[PDB]
Amino acid sequence: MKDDQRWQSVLARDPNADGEFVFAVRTTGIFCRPSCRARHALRENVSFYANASEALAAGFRPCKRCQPDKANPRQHRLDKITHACRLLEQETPVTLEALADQVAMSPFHLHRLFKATTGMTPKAWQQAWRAR
DNA sequence: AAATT
DNA sequence: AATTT
DNA sequence: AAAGCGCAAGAT
DNA sequence: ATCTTGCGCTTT
Ligand SMILES: [Zn+2]
Repeated sequence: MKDDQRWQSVLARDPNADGEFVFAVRTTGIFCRPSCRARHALRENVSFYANASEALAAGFRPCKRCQPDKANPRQHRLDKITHACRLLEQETPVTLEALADQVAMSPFHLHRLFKATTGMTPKAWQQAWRAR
């Protein structure tokens, strides 16, 4: 596709576009993912690169808000829950804090993601395991 | 606070 | 220096 | 004592 | 502007 279509993805801050490409702003020398929450730049200052690597190669450093140099969190986050599920499969109660420490996530994110991935809270999951 | 104007 | 997210 | 929950407050 | 954390209160 052309860059104008890519541009519309950016103005739309469309997450579906993340990974597909990365845009760079010559006035800042920073590159971001299409869904970056940062105010947008003027079209004339933007350019696109198929991926971070190429961006770096071109002298642009990653944005500190969208971390466009790291791959899609998707899997990473999924790996987090799975591990938490296993740590909860024991009679002795595990607090969200001890759990968060273990999977290395702010208790807020862990709790939100867990209920999002499993469908219940870490607490319930441990109770369910005990149950059956 | 960090990006962009 | 001021705006914008 | 810890989980949950809505909202103020802090951070990016 | 948008998202995360801290708080006080009720429920587990
Ligand atoms: Zn960014």
